[PDB]
Amino acid sequence: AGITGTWYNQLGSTFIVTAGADGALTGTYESAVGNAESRYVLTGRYDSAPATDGSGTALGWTVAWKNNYRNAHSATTWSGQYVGGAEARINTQWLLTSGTTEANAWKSTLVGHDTFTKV
Amino acid sequence: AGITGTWYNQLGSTFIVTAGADGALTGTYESAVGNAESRYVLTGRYDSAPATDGSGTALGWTVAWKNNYRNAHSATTWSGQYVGGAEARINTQWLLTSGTTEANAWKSTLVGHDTFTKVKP
Amino acid sequence: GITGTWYNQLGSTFIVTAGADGALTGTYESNAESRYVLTGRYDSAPATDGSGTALGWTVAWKNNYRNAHSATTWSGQYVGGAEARINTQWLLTSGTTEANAWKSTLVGHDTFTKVK
Amino acid sequence: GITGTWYNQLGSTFIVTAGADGALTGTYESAVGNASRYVLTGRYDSAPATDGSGTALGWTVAWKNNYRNAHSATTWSGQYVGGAEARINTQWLLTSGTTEANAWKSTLVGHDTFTKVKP
Repeated sequence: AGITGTWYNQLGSTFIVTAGADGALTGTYESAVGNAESRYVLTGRYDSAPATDGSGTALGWTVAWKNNYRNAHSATTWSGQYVGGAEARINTQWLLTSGTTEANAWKSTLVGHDTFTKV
Repeated sequence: AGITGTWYNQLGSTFIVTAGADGALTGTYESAVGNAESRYVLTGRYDSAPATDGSGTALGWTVAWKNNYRNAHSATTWSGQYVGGAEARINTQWLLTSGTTEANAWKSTLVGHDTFTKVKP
Repeated sequence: GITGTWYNQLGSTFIVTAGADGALTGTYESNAESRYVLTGRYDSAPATDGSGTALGWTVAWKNNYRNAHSATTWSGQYVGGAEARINTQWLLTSGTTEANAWKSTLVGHDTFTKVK
Repeated sequence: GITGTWYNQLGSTFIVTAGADGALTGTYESAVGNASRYVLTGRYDSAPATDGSGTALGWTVAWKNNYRNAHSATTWSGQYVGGAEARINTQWLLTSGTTEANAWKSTLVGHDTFTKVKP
């Protein structure tokens, strides 16, 4: 599958993921420094039988920004595709929703994009 | 009362979820739309210690659209918050990315919004 | 069917003229201090098979009184009939430094109706 | 500033004029999709902050001209960042006209970055 291992985004974040035989993604999302206070559980899913026509492999995962040290009362989901090869990539778009009151719900969700590489 | 239970979105999809003590979301999703049949595995995360100021509970989950029956070569993530009340609700926005070639990647991702209630609309 | 006054789910008012050349022009009120210019485009020759009419518009949140240094775009479709609607999703980008650009853009949805 | 000819990462051409009143006007030529030139209109912050922040802006293209009509429209929302290599960084939504039953799949999302040099 080529997904299991450590990936790095464009802004100094790191995630270590295991892609299970059944389609499970499990691992940890952290900062470049990697101190315990920056590490969070991740969990998601991927297509364990992708097409063989040159298409990427669809996948997604979630991090809720609570660990044993802090809690931002928020969660990010990344949705994207893995592309293999010597320059392997995971290309994603993300949604970051914070817990808000109803009056503030209109501004609860940020959107962006992350590109992950193995180096 | 809480996240654990059976939920339905505005189109009649069925979201059966368990919120574990450790922050884990597990369960199954059955889609009323798209290249989908029967139940699919979901996993996700939620804030197990939300704020006490009246804010909702942040969460998210993923379905890869492969099961024993079909494989759409795609995955949806829902990102949102649970809001408790007399009519409990989970308000989400979602991204649905298909596996594509590089030339087609620009059109790989749909976006929308789903609202879930424990009462079927 | 697009020209006129529209109201979203949260008390904003959208006053628009749909011109023959595909232009959308008008004002968005989120009174004078709360009124902002809007411009956009719409499909002036939509299908007649039950499909909606695609459209989009932008408001930059500056007027003669205030400036939030931000802009919202709404992308969606007009649906005519007895309960006509404009169903949209939106992106709100603020001007930021590069270090804060990752959190520059909010996303959401607005539904507009011809009655409050 | 914003006025000029820009190119996205896929080779589309964005010819824009930023007027004194906050107006954006011009033409867009897409290197992608069911698309020659199309009219665009939008708005920008004509008095940005003076603290190093970018200039917020957005614009719309309806994909109808004298030669094709895709029954769809794209909005780009983003900010202009000046400097040695000026750049406009955007996220976009592309909505097609659909029936109600197909409305759930009416909107595509992505991100475009524009420079004054072709990719």
